[PDB]
Amino acid sequence: ICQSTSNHLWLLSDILGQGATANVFRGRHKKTGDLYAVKVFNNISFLRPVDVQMREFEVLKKLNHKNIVKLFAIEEETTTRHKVLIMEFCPCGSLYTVLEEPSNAYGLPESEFLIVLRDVVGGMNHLRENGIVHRDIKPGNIMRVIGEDGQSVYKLTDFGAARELEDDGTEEYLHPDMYERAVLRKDHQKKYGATVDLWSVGVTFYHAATGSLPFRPFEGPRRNKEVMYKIITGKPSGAISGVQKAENGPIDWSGDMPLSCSLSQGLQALLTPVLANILEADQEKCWGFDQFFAETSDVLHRMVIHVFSLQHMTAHKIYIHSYNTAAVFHELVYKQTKIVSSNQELIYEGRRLVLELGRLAQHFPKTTEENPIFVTSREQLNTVGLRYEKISLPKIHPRYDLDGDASMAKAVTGVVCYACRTASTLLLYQELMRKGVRWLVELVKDDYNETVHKKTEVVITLDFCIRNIEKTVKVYEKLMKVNELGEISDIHTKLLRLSSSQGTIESSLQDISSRLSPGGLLADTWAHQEGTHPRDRNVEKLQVLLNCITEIYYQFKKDKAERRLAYNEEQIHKFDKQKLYYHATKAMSHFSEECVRKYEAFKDKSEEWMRKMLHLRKQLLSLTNQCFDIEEEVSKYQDYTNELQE
Amino acid sequence: ICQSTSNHLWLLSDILGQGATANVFRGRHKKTGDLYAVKVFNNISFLRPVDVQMREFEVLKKLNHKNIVKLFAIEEETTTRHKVLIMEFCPCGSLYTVLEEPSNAYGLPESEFLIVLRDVVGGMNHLRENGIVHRDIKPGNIMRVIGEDGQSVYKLTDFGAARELEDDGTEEYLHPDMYERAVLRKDHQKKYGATVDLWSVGVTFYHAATGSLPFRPFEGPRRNKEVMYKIITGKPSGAISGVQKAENGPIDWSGDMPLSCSLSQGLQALLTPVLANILEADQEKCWGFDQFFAETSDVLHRMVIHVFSLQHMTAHKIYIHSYNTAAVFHELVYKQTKIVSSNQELIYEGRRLVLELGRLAQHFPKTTEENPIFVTSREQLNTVGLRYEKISLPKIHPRYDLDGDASMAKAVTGVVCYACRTASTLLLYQELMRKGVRWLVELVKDDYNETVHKKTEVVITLDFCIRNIEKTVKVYEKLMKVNELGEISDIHTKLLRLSSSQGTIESSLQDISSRLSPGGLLADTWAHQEGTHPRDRNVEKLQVLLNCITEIYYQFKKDKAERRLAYNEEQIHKFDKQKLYYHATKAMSHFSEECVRKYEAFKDKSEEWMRKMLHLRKQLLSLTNQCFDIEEEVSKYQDYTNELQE
Ligand SMILES: O=C(NCCCNc1nc(Nc2cccc(NC(=O)N3CCCC3)c2)ncc1I)c1cccs1
Ligand SMILES: O=C(NCCCNc1nc(Nc2cccc(NC(=O)N3CCCC3)c2)ncc1I)c1cccs1
Repeated sequence: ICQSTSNHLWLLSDILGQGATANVFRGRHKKTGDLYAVKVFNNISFLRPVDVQMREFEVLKKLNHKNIVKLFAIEEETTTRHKVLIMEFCPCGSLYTVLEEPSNAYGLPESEFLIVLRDVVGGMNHLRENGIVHRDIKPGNIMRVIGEDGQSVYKLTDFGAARELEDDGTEEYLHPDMYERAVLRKDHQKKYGATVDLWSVGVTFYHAATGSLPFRPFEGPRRNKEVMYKIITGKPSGAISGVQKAENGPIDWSGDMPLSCSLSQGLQALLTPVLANILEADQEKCWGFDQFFAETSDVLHRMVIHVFSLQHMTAHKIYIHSYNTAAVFHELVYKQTKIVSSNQELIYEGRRLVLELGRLAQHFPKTTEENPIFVTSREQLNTVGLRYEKISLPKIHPRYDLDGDASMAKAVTGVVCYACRTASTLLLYQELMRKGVRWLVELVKDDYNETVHKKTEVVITLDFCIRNIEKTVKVYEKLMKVNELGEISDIHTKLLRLSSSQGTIESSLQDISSRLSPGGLLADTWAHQEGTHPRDRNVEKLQVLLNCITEIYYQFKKDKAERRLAYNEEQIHKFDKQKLYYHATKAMSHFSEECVRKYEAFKDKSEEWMRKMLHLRKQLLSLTNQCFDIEEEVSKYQDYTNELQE
Repeated sequence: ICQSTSNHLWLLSDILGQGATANVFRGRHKKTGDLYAVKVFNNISFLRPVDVQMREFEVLKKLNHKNIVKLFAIEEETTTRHKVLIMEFCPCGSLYTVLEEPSNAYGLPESEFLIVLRDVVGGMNHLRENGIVHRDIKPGNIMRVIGEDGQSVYKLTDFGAARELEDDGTEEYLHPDMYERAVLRKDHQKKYGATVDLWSVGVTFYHAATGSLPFRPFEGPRRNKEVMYKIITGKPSGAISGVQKAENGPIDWSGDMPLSCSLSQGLQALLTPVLANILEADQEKCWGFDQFFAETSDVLHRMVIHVFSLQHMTAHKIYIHSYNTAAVFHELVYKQTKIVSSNQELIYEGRRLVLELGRLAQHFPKTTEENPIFVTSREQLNTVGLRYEKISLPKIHPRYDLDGDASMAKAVTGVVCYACRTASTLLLYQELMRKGVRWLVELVKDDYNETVHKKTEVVITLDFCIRNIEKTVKVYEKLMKVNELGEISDIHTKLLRLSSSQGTIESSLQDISSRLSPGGLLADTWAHQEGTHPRDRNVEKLQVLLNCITEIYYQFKKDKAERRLAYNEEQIHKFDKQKLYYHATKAMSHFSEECVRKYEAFKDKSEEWMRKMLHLRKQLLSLTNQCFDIEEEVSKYQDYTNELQE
């Protein structure tokens, strides 16, 4: 069973999109065999001239742009005559298809979210500048295409079909108040048009960022309308999300992102205010489109520099502009870590880092997330570590229900996947911790060696001075025998008084030099015993279990679609259900007993090591300052005044 | 290409109804081959439980009633699974299909309109009493079925599908003001629900009564919305229809029916007020449903008595209740004809008619429209005749356009058909006029004969009286010779004075008896020379021409559906177009020069005859009263006093 045109051909079985106004099928150009999406209008929309066809064709083909699905043609069906739209086929699906993946159950990965933001905002931009104001922007109509470079590109669709065929040929039979409802309708094209798009886009962005809707009531929005109404109409400015727990009561109120959202703190700091200003239900303080575009563009233009706070054990993505100086950079690092500029000490690839007070970000060293700018303070702070949400497995209902079981397996797969991500991140913090510690130790040893250089550099001076006055006085009171003998003796005595202090400094320096050996207390051997290693393979164990669970889930999706099963298929379904329970339970057990425990052990020992290290650092600095004071003092007696002679 | 269930089977080619939510096909029960209409839902409406199915099934099958299309089943499609509705097939089509006939271009025939009213109101009644309030009632969903007795029965459909799938899964993405539009929506279930139905029904009734919408703007309602809005929202109480002529400007205002509407004056008098109260746009004065039902039921329960005003030459349908007396009857006849009760003189089947002051309408004589109660006054009135609308042929545009030509032929066929109806009615008025005149003459002759009977009855009395006093006096003055001789002579003289008057009356009676012969002025020979006769066959000539025109019109409909033609087919189309011009022109020419002219001639001569007849009638009455006075006078001298004797 197939339909066709003069150029294209498609099967009815191969549906892609479904709407009570038109259908989307995947068909081919029969001259080339190329895949295209065809929009066959569900009849009705005819006995209408072909010049509206050509004008709308010209204005829709003018919409030839990235982030917008390309329109190829408007053709007639062979037998049924009704019009079809030849447009670009997006094989990967839409944004909704992506968000339905359990790996994205708690929001998209950060890079992908940046991609989504960029492409959607671009599409809106090109749409508004061409006269078209979108009304409904949702993940359902945000298509996805894999670019030549590998990374995805999102395209807006379903915008030209602004056909008003709803109402309730009832035009010449409706009460004047239905016309008044139509008046209440046409008051949206005033200013309630280019700003509602902002609302829907805000909701879409929250859904993509967190993996869940911003405003949730009982069990679902459509499943409980009357409360949803007040939830939406009630929220004040600054608010982001309002969630209703329990089976009734009020709500919970947040102007921040959910804990389960893994978007970096910086991007989140850039994303919260725009969402708050975009989800407002009045005039002025709802943000006009232009400023929203300037804002989003501002965010999307910034480059990212990865830094790692080694005192809090926390990773950071700083969103700096491509022209901003190092000052604002330090202010951002402070803003996320609460360590102020002059306290910030930086390390890159085993060596120190110093930023000129006006160095641009273009010329900054290139950092991945596994090779960042390690940062530390000079004072004593507390370790913070990863802040995730302790999500627990959903109760796997002992029953038999294909739909419910499919949904259940979806939820479980999502949770276990989140556990996998969290485990990986914990391992990352651990590894970066080890690397940064090794580097920091080997970087303190440098300051030690330099200090010793300075010290001996002054000790040869003391030596030559004392030796010199000894010589000169010896030859003086040998040649002239008598004399002043009691005058220079004080210079000698105070030089010795300096040499003693030098000895003390030598001793203490020896002490710290012993503590930076192996064996001693300030070695990095706790980092080899505590925590989890790559060779432990915990992440890939969780990955195996997650693979089993995922397979079972896909299977339950397939079973759900089949509506009901054969005898054996049913028994297999049950078996695999309990098997899924065991897999998930084992995975979570291994995540808690093996991945988190040792993580926190490593963490605590890292804090207790950080204290000692910082302490010894301060001691070293003190001794260095002492050496400098000695050098300052000895620089006097190099040239002194002798008595005037006749 | 066919779809099927376990019990039914249908073709996609065999469509009946089309809607962007579900489709109606004509299919069969494959066990019996019986025709049924199947409503295959246009997908979308699924992944929804089967208990809503069974409950809605139970509440929709509870709607088993006449004037409502029967619901037979709810079944699954074989392959596509989606639900279909097995319901009664109405082969004749809907009310819209009926109104699209050119014969009903200017409103339905009266009996059929009464049928429509009855059935629609009944359907609404059974619907409201069962919880369902219809929102959209239009000719499009008022199906038609031919009953066993031959006359049509109308059934309401499309009421259970109150599915709210319009809005613009955009629930969790809409701005709060769209929800506020939904609030502006759910304020219709308050009282704006059981009263909007009344509006739509009013519009439907006007459309069925007149053959055109009550509120028309430029070229069309949907073709000009912004004006239609003010046309509807502007009309005051009492108004019925507002039509906008020209290409702009204000409007025309009517609280009455169009001239082209052939609904009888009585039914119209019963129909205008209900429509006015049903097309109001506010609260109290919009009529609650109960009083509307009582009103419509009141109208539908009345019987019809056909009377024919012979002085105005106008037919009338009196809508009397089946229990009302003759008094209210006379008041209705007066109300339509402006002749008051005591002036009304009635004739049935060649004889007089007298109604007791409290005679019920059940026992009234049975009258068709070709055998009515002829009515007349005693005073002198003017003939009115048929009041139709002089509709002219639309300009047949010299061009080539299948759609426009089809529409044109439709209009032309409508006009010519109206001309046919009008011609037939004129012939009817003429024939009833002839019959009633013949009867009235032969009914005056009766009064003449009766008058003569009375007259001679008194003349034998005068004769015997005069003869008697002659005898008695003769024998008196023979036997006694002398005497009083001068006393009785005055009685004799006055008796003779009466006999003279008797002679005069005899003479005048002779005169009127000559005027009721053939030859004389008051014979019915003008009615044989003037006007048009059945043997003239003018109606069937118009019918032949109309047949040609109708054939051409159907052909143009078929050609329109084919979108474009072959060479020869095109040339034939043109030929037949001009042929249609000639047919229509000839028909209208024959209607004017032959049917209307002679009609008005007959009419005028009928007036001029009515004057003379009424005059002679008054003369006859006067002479009768004279005869009665004479009888009263002579009744004295039958017994008189003689002198007292010793
Ligand atoms: O525009 C619409 N729909 C947008 C998508 C349908 N059309 C297109 N589909 C594809 N490829 C594709 C591949 C795999 C899966 C899918 N389907 C989805 O991802 N879905 C289904 C709805 C929710 C998410 C699509 N390419 C281009 C287009 I254009 C409309 C639907 C109904 C009226 S308009
Ligand atoms: O209910 C609907 N439609 C009402 C009618 C369609 N359904 C039925 N049709 C028939 N027989 C029949 C025979 C000849 C012609 C027609 N068609 C018409 O007369 N039309 C087309 C629309 C305007 C007037 C129907 N019997 C029973 C039914 I149920 C709906 C349409 C779309 C969604 S619901």
